[PDB]
Amino acid sequence: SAKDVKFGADARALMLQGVDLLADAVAVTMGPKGRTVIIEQSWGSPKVTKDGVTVAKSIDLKDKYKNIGAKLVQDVANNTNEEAGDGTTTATVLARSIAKEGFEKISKGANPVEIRRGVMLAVDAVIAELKKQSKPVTTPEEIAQVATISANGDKEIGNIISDAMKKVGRKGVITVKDGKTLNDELEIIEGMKFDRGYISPYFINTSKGQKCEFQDAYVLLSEKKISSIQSIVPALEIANAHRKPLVIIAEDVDGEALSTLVLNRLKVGLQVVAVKAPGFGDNRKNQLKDMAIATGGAVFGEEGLTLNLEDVQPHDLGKVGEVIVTKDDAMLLKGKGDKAQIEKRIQEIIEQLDVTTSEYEKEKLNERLAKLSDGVAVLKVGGTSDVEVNEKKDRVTDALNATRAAVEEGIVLGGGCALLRCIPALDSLTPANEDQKIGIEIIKRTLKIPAMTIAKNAGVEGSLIVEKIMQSSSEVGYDAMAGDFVNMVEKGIIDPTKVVRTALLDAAGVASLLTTAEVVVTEIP
Amino acid sequence: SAKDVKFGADARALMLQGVDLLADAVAVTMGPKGRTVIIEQSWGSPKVTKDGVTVAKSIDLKDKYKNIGAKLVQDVANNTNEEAGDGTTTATVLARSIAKEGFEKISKGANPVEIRRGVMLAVDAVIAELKKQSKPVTTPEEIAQVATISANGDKEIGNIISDAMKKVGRKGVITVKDGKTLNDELEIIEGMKFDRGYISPYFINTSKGQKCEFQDAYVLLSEKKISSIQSIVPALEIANAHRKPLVIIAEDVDGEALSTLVLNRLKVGLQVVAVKAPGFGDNRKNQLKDMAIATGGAVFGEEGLTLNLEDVQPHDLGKVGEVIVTKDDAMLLKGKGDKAQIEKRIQEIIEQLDVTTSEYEKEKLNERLAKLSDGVAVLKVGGTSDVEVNEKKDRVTDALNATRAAVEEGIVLGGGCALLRCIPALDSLTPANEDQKIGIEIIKRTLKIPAMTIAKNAGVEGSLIVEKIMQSSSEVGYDAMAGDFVNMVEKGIIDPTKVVRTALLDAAGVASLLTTAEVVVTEIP
Amino acid sequence: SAKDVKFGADARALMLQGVDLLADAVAVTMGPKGRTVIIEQSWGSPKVTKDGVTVAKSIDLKDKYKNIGAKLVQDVANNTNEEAGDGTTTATVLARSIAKEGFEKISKGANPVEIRRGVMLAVDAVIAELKKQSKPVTTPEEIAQVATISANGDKEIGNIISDAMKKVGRKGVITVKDGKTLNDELEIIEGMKFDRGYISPYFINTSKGQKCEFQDAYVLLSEKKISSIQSIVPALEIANAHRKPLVIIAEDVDGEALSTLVLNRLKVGLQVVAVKAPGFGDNRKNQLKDMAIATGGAVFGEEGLTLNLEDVQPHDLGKVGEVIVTKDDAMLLKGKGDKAQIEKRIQEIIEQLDVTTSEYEKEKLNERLAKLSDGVAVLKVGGTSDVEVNEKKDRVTDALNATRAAVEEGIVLGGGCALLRCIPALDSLTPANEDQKIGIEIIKRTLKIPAMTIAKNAGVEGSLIVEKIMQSSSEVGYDAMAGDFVNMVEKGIIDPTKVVRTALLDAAGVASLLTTAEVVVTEIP
Repeated sequence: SAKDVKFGADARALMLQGVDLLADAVAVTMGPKGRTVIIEQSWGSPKVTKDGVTVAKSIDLKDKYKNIGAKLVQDVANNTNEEAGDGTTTATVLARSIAKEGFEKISKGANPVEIRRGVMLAVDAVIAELKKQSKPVTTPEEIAQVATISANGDKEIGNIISDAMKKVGRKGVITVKDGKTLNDELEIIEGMKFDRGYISPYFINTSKGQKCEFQDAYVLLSEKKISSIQSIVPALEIANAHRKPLVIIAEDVDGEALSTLVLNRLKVGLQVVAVKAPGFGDNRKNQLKDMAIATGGAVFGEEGLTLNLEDVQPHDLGKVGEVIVTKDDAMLLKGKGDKAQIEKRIQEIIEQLDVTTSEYEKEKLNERLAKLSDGVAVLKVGGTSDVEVNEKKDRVTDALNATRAAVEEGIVLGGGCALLRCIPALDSLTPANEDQKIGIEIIKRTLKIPAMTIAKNAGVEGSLIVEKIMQSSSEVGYDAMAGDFVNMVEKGIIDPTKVVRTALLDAAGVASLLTTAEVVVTEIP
Repeated sequence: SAKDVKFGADARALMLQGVDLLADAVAVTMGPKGRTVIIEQSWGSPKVTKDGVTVAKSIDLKDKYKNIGAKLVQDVANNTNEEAGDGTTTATVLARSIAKEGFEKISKGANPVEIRRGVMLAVDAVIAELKKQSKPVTTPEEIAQVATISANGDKEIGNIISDAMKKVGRKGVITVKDGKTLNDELEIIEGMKFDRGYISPYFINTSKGQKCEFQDAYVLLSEKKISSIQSIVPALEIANAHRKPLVIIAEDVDGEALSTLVLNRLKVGLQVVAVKAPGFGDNRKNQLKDMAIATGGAVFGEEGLTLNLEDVQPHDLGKVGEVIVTKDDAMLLKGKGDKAQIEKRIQEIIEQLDVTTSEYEKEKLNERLAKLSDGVAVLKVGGTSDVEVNEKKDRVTDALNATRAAVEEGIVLGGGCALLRCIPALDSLTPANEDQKIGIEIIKRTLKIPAMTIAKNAGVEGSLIVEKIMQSSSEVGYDAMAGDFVNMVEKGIIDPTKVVRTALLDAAGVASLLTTAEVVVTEIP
Repeated sequence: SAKDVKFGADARALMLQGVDLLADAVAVTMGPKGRTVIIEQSWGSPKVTKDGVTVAKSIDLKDKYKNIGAKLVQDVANNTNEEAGDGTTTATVLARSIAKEGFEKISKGANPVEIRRGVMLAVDAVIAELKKQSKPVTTPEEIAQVATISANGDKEIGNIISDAMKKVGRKGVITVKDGKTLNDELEIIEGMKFDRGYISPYFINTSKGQKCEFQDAYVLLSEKKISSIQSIVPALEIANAHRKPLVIIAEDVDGEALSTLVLNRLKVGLQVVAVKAPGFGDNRKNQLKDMAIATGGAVFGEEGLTLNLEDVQPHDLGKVGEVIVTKDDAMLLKGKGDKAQIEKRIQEIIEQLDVTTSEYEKEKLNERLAKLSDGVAVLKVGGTSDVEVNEKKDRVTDALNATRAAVEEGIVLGGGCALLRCIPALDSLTPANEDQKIGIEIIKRTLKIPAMTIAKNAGVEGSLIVEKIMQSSSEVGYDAMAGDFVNMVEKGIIDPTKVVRTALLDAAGVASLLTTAEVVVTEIP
């Protein structure tokens, strides 16, 4: 198709006008004093939301250059940083600020490459200082405190979260379930969670949950790749005859088999899902064998054992309690099989760990062992009514994700004051040229933007607030909920340092991309 | 359809405005300091690329004359020069420069034919000087050094590349495969590669690979041409019975048979590919016999032996380990058959080489022998994860192609300084008329364009850099990565001379075409 | 449909504006220094061509009057003169020049019919002088020289061409074939070529060849016309049983039978073609009998012998080696049957020639005898690679056609100098009125136009070149390849007189038509 091509600033400026709107659409929905946005629904009543991620995912500009600039910011900000609600908003606002400053300085006649180098130097120095000043959370008391803080002060949520972390471990797997009671409880069961999400984006069992859900599902495991490979119908024979659903784990599925399964799920909606293998090579084979033993099945590789997908049998396949599949993550719960076989496999893994000496091999064997010997914690969140347990479950999931992010890398002052404590680290850096100095100045100016934005959302003048925070000590910041200079860490206004670091990294990357792009090609309307 | 016809400069000028955009779309993306280009995608997020070939293949102008000028540059530049990423970019930029200078000189009253004569004289002189100054690479340590240089300084990639080129030979066949391990390894197997690509451009099996992939496939060989010839269904009978795929090799396939196969591939996607024959006449018959012996099959020519496509049998056809098909190239790996038969065929080829005396016949028998006695090297590139092994495989393929191009025609200073050393050769040339002198001047001016463009991408002023390189010695050039005048050859900034020569040839050809065209006819909108 | 009608010059001028473009599109592609034309292909890369016939066949104007003028020139120029590449270009350029001069003189108040009479008188005088000036080609040395000259100095092509001509005859039948070897060879086989082309324009077996090709095909012959006559399916029964193709020769095929065969050709593409009978009446019957005896079949006329198309049998029809069908020409090779029957028929034809005395009857019997007693020469052109043998075959065909045209009517100076030697013959002609004198002047001015055009393509000033040629002797002209006044006949710059005469005749005819037309009626848009 015919294309229109724009060079130099005449393109970048256009792209900039496409991000400002997005920034202005999301900059207002950050901080505890976040305002509201009215999303228009073509079919029903307008939605009222105060979530940055939803607002960012909602808008879509009209002009091609503005649209591609907005999409460039959206994709990276939402995908790379998605754990926390402010994680994406901070990324978008910071990226807009850095891009605007860089474009304004470039228009004077500075070198874009040296400006980008100075920006990256300043960002690296800021991140180093942030890693230095990030205090860790490593005690059950501290874990409980951070869980309560991240749960808006709910004591029981923090208590059960800390209990789960203590029972399973910081490296353990925790999920939530409907309690069907008046008091949330904790359970530990046999589980198998790996980091391979669904292969079919259209494969979503639960429309509301953004997730795939099945229970008491049989499982087929084959080392060989089953992409575009037919004759899976024999499995579907018992999948329909026996009411239980089925999960197929392969190297990959694509082509004929994927098209047939996706069409049957779209039209008929049969209950068979498929995903990829967790490991690599011999590690993948061993992990598949471990999973088959944990489920009572067997790997259907043609090598060695004589077993293929051509014929299936009820006791040949494995039995698991329930299968959950989502983005980047999938899990099986309450597997079956011979428990003596489980003990033998665990002892074999233990002896392999003993005999092995390589660090990588020891780590892989440790992961394979801890997948089975350790269990999965399910948080049966309960309450009087379903519409109440749903909100409680959402709050529990939010608190659990926030506390896991906090324990992974530590905590820092919340409310946008985390970055305001890294400005002093910019004096140490020395620039080779003037353009790198200008990049340092740009990052120094943009470090204070989230605090100004939170203050503006709260209504107080941003400049006075940031000046007071900078001139004061390094322990107190500004609380917008109470609107005063308070001791953040004791008052319970903190954020995980992983979120802040990832937001700064994403903003720096996208700003560099938008300030170094030279040619934009867009399809003609 | 109604046509609009433009004569003289009023057409050429239009055509010129077509190429300038293309040049400006690719001139930025050359050099180690290459900027980025944002390709609009109608379905997803915009693509960010710094590859010259992709950017050139992306754009498509709207006006008919500009579009056809851009397509004229695109087709030749991409097709004739495709080995290296900078080859096509250099071709396009040089072609634009020469065409612009030629049009400007022609507009003042010069003779286009006597201008093109001078341009071609200067280009031939420059290429002669380049061939003179091209230092060769013919030692294993030199091959290792050039492989490491072309792999951005990766020592192990260079080591394994040199090991392959030593265990198979400089003129041998090397491919890459997934290692499924933590260390890249080398293997030598029985192979059969010939220079006939796929007959069906819509026969791309692996969508991501731009290639046709099959494993453990039977093979049918027939001397007679099987275009528009039905009754290939009997082969499809066992192709459906035995899940193995099948490859047909004929004189050509076209008409009814091609249409049936292409519709079955588009809709049903059966695993039967077809390709042409490698040889010619007696050579074709002997090569088909050699391939059948290497696979255990037989040529299905009706002459002599009584065998046709009407009836097939499982042991009548040959068996090969894997079939790889791509553009201009195809190969079969791990063939089968009687090894004593292979020995007898090799001995008969040796005796034919002994008895024969003609140079062409001796060369043909040498090629036929080396296609069987020698093996194919597969580089099992491995790593921790699928993405890591994919990126490593891409890097290995890039390094292998670059080092093969280097060994084929030597190496020369990279960074666009290769052509800057050929300007002195333009003093020897003497023009018969003034127009040939003006052509000499045009080529002299355009020789310094790639270096100026690389400097401009790096940000430094082009004129100062090229003047410094011209006035300095003949051993040092400009490094954009470090941004200083350094000794290129030991610093590891080199390019194969084949790429530079092909780029100059293509640019000269397309520039002559665009500066000598008189009538342009384009369909009415 | 509603029609717009234009009278007088207001129409002719419009038509003229539609031929100038065509002339300007083809005038640049003539002479050895022919420039290039960029045809726009709606589906792929633009085509670069330097063929006058292709450019003329490409363009198509938009305005109705201009379009019909261009089509008027195109149809006559291409259809009546298509043997040589310059044969059509010279026709179009000369026709445009004569039409323009005639219209300009008519606008002043001249009488169109007397102007046309003067133009025709001048053209006839020029053609008579040209036929006087022609040098015959009637010796094998001259045949070899002209074959080498027409093959751009290729010695082996000329040698094999002369061998074919002197082995078969001056008016013998020669075709080309793929040699499948490194050396072109000559073969003589039994053949039957007649001057009846394919009946169905859509019937084109070889898409690339502009020809119909079949091998080892049976043949049906019937004296009675088989237009719109069904029950030809009995022949198709064995045409499907035996994979051999089939050719029908009848009086004509039209209506139901033609429609059925053509729809099966586009849809199913069965290998049965049909053509018209060669002769007329008694001659047609005798020629069909000769063809049947040469193929072993029989004519299916119901008179006398009892045989019809209702039932067919394998030995009832004739067997021939291969059937070639093209425009205006069809031919069979390697017929079968009783060789003693062939001898008896030849002796019967000899005795009929002996007894007969009429000149026309003797000529017809001589043609019928020489069809069978003489053979057909096939030139197996060969080479290393298919893309090489294709170009070699094209060059061989071009040289063969050029040398046959040269031997048919002699040769004359090439490079457009042939017509410049006929200007002196215009002094002998005396016009009755002033308008015929003006027509003489018009033809005198237009005789020099091809020389001006060739010089302009070469870039040298046309007027100086033509003045030098006119003032010099009658043996030397201007060579554009070397750009100097050289002795054409020895240097090898000649063209057949047939091409020049036909081009002049066609140009005169079309110019008279475009300068005498009074009313133009064109459908409303």
